[PDB]
Amino acid sequence: SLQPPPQQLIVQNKTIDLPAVYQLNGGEEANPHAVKVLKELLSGKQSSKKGMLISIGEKGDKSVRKYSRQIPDHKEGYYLSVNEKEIVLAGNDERGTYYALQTFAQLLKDGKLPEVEIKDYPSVRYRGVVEGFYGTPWSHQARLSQLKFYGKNKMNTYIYGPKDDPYHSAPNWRLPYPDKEAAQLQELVAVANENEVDFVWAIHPGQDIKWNKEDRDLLLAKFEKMYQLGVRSFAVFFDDISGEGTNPQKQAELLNYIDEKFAQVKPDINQLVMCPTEYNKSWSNPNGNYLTTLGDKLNPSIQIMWTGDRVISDITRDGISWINERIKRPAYIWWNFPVSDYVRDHLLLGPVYGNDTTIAKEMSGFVTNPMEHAESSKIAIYSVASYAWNPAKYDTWQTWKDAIRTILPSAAEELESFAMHNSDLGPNGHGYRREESMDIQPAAERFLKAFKEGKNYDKADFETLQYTFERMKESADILLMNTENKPLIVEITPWVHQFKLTAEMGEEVLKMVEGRNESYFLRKYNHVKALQQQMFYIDQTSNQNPCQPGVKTATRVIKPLIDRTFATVVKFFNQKFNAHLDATTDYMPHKMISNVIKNLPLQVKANRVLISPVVKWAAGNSVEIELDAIYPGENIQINFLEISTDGKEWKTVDLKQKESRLSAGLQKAPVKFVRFTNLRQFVLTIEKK
Ligand SMILES: *CCC(=O)Nc1nc(OCC)c2ccccc2n1
Ligand SMILES: [Ca+2]
Repeated sequence: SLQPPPQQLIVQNKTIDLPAVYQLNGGEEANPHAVKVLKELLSGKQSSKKGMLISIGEKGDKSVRKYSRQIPDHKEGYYLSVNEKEIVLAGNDERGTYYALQTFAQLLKDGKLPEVEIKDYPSVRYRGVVEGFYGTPWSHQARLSQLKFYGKNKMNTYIYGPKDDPYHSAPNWRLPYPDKEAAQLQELVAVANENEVDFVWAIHPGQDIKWNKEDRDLLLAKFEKMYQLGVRSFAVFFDDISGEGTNPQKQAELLNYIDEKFAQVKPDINQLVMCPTEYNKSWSNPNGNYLTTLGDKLNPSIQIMWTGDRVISDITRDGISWINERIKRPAYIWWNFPVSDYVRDHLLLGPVYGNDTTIAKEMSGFVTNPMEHAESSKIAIYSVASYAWNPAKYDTWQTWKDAIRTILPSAAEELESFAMHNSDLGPNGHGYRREESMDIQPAAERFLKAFKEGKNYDKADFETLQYTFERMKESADILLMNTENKPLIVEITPWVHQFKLTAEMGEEVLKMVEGRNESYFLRKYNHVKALQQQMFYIDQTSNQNPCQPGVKTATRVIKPLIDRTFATVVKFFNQKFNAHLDATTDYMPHKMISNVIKNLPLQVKANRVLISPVVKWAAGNSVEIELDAIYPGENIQINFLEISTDGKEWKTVDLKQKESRLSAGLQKAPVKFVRFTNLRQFVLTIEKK
């Protein structure tokens, strides 16, 4: 599967050997980055004045003069030909030549090539990745790896804008990078250039920019320092800010000044891009002219970015028509997937889909905002590269599989098994979801209805569930030990552990359903309870980020199936044997009781213990939380109060107020019980770890 698939391809059912003796024409006149690829591929073979002719060059070079009519007249276009007589690798321009060699490399298998003729070019002018997320920015080693990946997949754009880089954003955007970081950035630029990628350095100054001479000049001096490090494309982002920096006329004037005084004065600046403050339809003022002001005032060579109809959105024909009318140019898409920076407890390893495949002419560019997990994001990146190059031939499912096979050839089926059940976001404030576990969902839902009611489930369905859990454990164990992509495995490991425990829990729960005798059932029950505790421990000790800590996996179908089946089989057991087994599905070491609320589960997040968010609260009614030990208390925050260490001797804590927010410091007071007498928020913070 050539990826991206070329615009035009004609294959014969005929094969030639990569020639043992070859005559190279154009080695000194073609793109040296393409020539390097070709020479690596011909490493074994003999350069002669006789032997099979291989011609490499750009249109205008002597080497490819015979083939000038076959070369597409498109930016980054190429013509590739292999037949028994000769090989031709001819770009319309130097990057096109490089791209011809990336296609050529995929054609070559077991020292053999198909007889083929290809004419190829990208449908979208700028294709790539915006490292534009909140969280731990990609490591330098991760970035190196990404740039090589981009060249292989014909992505020509890498926009550097990690929100947590203080020399990119708040507070130190005005300052030059310190020496260590500057040398790293210089190396990234060099490697980008070697992989035919434009390194676009972005700046995000808007939260405290002053519309005065001093800050204008400081921005330009920072761009100049980045130009000294080799940067030749630049962006200015005004997303996710408030205040004076949101002014569109001033934004447009700044970008125009950058254009006039910098981008028009250097010999070799390529992209100049801005991200607006109103960067999706839902954030656009209905009766405001923010977007029309940018559209009319911004110099027409300057690109304008757009995330779609919402912050997290798929791009439609109606949506892109809507923006294009107002900005007076084709939008440069900023696609917010697989970015997980608002659902940091989930990996998003599913296919890329949802974007209209007929709107290439309506977009200037398409870049993906990835996860902070760089290797894991390659699944989606590979897919976006395929989409943006040839959207008319974009096959979501086959591209997903191809990506996985590319990224982890040694354990591709195991990675697919894992990714199939790690693709949904769970519930979130952006409303954005993806499909997950679709294949087993029918068997899961049939089984669970039959089970709940008074019905024999289908043996096949039970077996499909067993098969799934068995395969999950195989995939987890194989992935954990895989050393072909060690950085990938480091990223996903906490989720792999959680996924394996999920599968184990599933297996034990099905053994509870198979219901042979009382003492066996209880053994399975006790084992499930232990596995629940293990899953709680992973959740509290892994991926303890400040936003959405912990580790969730197989959340759409699998975990709900297991949890519902467990609750049901425990209910039946209690009914049948007059027992009182606990039917709770998530382990929770702390306890809460209430007359009101009563069945809202407690959560533990970092050093917070909280009740899960109209409630009718009678007089003298109370909520009581018992912790599992005595801890020093930090504070209590409540949004519509006593503490103790033994439950008997109490002490009152007076809440302060500002709007609906109630709060009180506890000054390290020992706390085991918290009681309120007479909910968007109920959170105790303790001293932990
Ligand atoms: C958990 C991290 C988080 O919420 N990050 C975040 N930060 C900012 O502000 C940058 C200082 C932000 C602004 C607007 C929208 C979302 C945001 N998320
Ligand atoms: Ca040339």
